[PDB]
Amino acid sequence: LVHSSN
Amino acid sequence: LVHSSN
Amino acid sequence: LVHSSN
Amino acid sequence: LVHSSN
Amino acid sequence: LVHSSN
Amino acid sequence: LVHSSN
Amino acid sequence: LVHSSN
Amino acid sequence: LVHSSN
Amino acid sequence: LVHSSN
Amino acid sequence: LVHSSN
Repeated sequence: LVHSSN
Repeated sequence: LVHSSN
Repeated sequence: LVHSSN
Repeated sequence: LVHSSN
Repeated sequence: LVHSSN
Repeated sequence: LVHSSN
Repeated sequence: LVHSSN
Repeated sequence: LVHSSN
Repeated sequence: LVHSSN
Repeated sequence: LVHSSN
């Protein structure tokens, strides 16, 4: 899992 | 689970 | 944003 | 499941 | 931001 | 699964 | 579990 | 951005 | 940013 | 697990 708003 | 309003 | 694999 | 209003 | 694998 | 609004 | 409003 | 192989 | 292999 | 808002 990876999350980033960039 | 991930939540973000960004 | 919401993510869930459930 | 994914939700986003973007 | 909230993350949980539960 | 991949999601991005970019 | 992680929570942050940043 | 979200990625998961689940 | 969040990463987890769980 | 890694989290960073940077």
